[PDB]
Amino acid sequence: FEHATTVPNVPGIPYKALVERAGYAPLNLEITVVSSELTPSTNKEYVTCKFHTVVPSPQVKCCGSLECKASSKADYTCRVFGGVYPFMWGGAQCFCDSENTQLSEAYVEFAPDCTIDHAVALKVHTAALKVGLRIVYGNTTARLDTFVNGVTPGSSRDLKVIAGPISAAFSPFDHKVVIRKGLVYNYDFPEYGAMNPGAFGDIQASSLDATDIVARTDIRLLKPSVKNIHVPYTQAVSGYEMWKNNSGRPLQETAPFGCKIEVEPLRATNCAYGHIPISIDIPDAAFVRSSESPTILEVSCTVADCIYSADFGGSLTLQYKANREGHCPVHSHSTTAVLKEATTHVTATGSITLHFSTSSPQANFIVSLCGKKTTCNAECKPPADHIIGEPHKVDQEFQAAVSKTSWNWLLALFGGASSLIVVGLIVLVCSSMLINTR
Amino acid sequence: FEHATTVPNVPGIPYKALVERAGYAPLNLEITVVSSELTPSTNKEYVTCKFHTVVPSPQVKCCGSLECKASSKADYTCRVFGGVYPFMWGGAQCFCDSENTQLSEAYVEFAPDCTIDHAVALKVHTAALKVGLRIVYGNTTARLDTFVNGVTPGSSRDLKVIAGPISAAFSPFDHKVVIRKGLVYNYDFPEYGAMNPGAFGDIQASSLDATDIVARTDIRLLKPSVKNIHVPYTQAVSGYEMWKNNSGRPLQETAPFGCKIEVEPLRATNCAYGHIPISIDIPDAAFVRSSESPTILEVSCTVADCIYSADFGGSLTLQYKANREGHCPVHSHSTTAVLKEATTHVTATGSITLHFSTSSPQANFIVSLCGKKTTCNAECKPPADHIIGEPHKVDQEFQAAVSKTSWNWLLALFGGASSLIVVGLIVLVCSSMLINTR
Ligand SMILES: *[C@@H]1O[C@H](CO)[C@@H](O)[C@H](O)[C@H]1NC(C)=O
Ligand SMILES: *[C@@H]1O[C@H](CO)[C@@H](O)[C@H](O)[C@H]1NC(C)=O
Repeated sequence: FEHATTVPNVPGIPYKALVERAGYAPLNLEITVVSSELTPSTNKEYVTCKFHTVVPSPQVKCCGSLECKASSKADYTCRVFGGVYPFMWGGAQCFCDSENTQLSEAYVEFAPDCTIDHAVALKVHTAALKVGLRIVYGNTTARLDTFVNGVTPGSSRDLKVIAGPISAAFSPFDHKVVIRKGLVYNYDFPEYGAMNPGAFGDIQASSLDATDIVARTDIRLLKPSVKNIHVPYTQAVSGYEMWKNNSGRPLQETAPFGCKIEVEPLRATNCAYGHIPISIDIPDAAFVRSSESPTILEVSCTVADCIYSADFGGSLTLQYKANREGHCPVHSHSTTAVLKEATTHVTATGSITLHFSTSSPQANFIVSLCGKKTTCNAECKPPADHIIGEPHKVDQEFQAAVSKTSWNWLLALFGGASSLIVVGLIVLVCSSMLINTR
Repeated sequence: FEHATTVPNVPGIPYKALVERAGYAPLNLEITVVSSELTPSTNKEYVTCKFHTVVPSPQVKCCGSLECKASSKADYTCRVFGGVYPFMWGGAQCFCDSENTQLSEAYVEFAPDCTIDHAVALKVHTAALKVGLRIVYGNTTARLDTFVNGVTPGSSRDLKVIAGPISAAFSPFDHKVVIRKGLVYNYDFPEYGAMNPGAFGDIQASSLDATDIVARTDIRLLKPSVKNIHVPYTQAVSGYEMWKNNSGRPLQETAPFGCKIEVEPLRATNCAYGHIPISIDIPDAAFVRSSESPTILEVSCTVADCIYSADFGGSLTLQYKANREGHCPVHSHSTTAVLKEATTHVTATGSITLHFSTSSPQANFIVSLCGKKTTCNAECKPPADHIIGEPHKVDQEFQAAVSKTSWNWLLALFGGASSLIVVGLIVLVCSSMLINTR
């Protein structure tokens, strides 16, 4: 049989339900969302890391001429200079009365440390959510893991179970992101082929070990200015360390709902938000006919004591009369309250307690023992402790915090002035007629 | 200097422009979009291809019992059968008075041909356009290739040139696509992990040579029914050949604007649609002062004959007086008409012809020889031939097909009834006063 139900997106929050079929005892169904797995689609754009300038041996043409030539190396620079003043420990490298000239050039390349200090700029889209569900029926536990989509049931025992789509779409990830040393940072990285000195991603490459590179970081050559042969180079500070210094806090400290983000899939997990509708198919053989089910008689409830606690602290008791030994389930069709155990033994005239929780102080509701129903009411008090991180609000508040006494007082407050005005008008018209008599 | 201009998205359509700077002769600028390259971002989802069922040797337990066991193989099936009737050329394989039983099982695997018959399902997004521009200035040709974005100028001579963004976004590709044997097909492939017998992508795999596979194609075992040992298997027809038979026409025959689609990048090229704004930076040294530019005097135009042809078939002539020898550019600031050659020699009293085209039959406009301007008018006739595929409408029609004679007739048609009614009212009030005299 197939049953439909909506569940909150949250871990460690079992949800209990029942299936009604004529001649079959209502079957307890427990559903647990073990964890969440939001995996988006992303594409590798480029990589960046601290670079190193190249300072190759300059070219010296003595007492003659020469011309500059470009080079395919990324961020390359070249420039000639006449009237050079070459000196070295060995002395004047060559000789002519200041006629000689020298060509200098430089370029950049990623340093060896980059191999492990690389930071990759990622473009992401189409967040996809994966949900793992564990379902208990007839004290039998089955499992499945399915994409949140409502069109691809998973495989578990060759059982087709579907979930979603989500009520709302949530994704902490933004279109542009960066990954560095296992830390993910939300930032609008410059597009590939865009070089801006003193900025993130100044050096860009298709792959870490790509021979072809493109970069621009405003390198300007300086004229020789000293005795010896030297190439003074002026360049802006590397942008990688710049972004490192003031990169801001990591996404791990900014993700809403406490998403637990992992890097190797670049995906979130254990993050709770939204609702999920699901349809569960259960084999008919799993069901049990009511003929063999225990029969109960003259059952009653009693709230020994309840507390309006965030955690599961509510208690209840039931007393029953029966004729057959065995087990029956227990349920509460009121969403405001949730039980703890689904089934229990049954004796001829036994009475058993129950643990439960509620989201309202007016503990009035209907609970079913085995197949039969029964009303049960009480009032609960706020707790002394008022800060706890354990599961809370298994059912969200439904403006039911208002008390029965509050309803009685509000009813006694509003007055029936409409009846007063109606009676006044009626007597007024009657008197008007009586005086039209004259 | 920097100049801004908008160009249509189309190949083989040179666009001519001028830059105005005081004391500098206007510099002809020719811009050509050599080709287009629309490259989107896509992710590999899975692969599919014709499969082959596995028919392994069945298990036979003689005169005893046995139990079925599942197998991790994709789309696996298993089933036992008692009271088997085993026979073979060698005869009754084993002996017991019908007590023996046999277990049969089967699964599926991609056939060797699949290695080259594989079809990959692709998910695509964020179409990105790449434009190659060739720019001629001062009879010097330079090139660049830039992403359509307006934030990443390209590198050519270390020159920064920017283009786009597009006026409108166009992409023949859809969210879901498939690629097979170099043919791209637009189809909503079933999501990974969704098996539907008798449909496209029945067999799915992360990679072509992935040991782990998932599939379901409704295999049911049949009981032994003959003398010999045999395993009758019933299964639905393979979905790959099914989609092949009625896959529909390829995208190559459906892409708007005649996009030329290539598979190895899964990208379109040579596809024309939309407008592109661009900014071109030109070095100051490229400009030439008006002092050295040839000086012209008393220039005049003459339309020898024009034809309202789709192709470049318009002709013109100019006669000029000058004092200096050299070259000057020629331009037309009227968008409705486009010239063919940008510059020409200049003599003291020479006269030269010109080839051009127009998008309106009213060939009235202003054209500039060297620096000076001049008005020039004529009328053009439709051509005898009225089907040609060569470049047409270098400038789109601007509701200027209306003729001067049509304007004269329309002006002579509309009448000044407003003046008539005003005069009638004035004389009416005058007469009313005259009669109020009595
Ligand atoms: C599940 O509950 C039924 C109900 O009495 C019981 O008969 C059965 O033995 C239980 N199964 C297990 C595994 O405890
Ligand atoms: C470009 O045109 C100018 C204008 O007269 C001329 O001086 C120059 O030689 C031309 N350049 C080439 C390469 O023809």
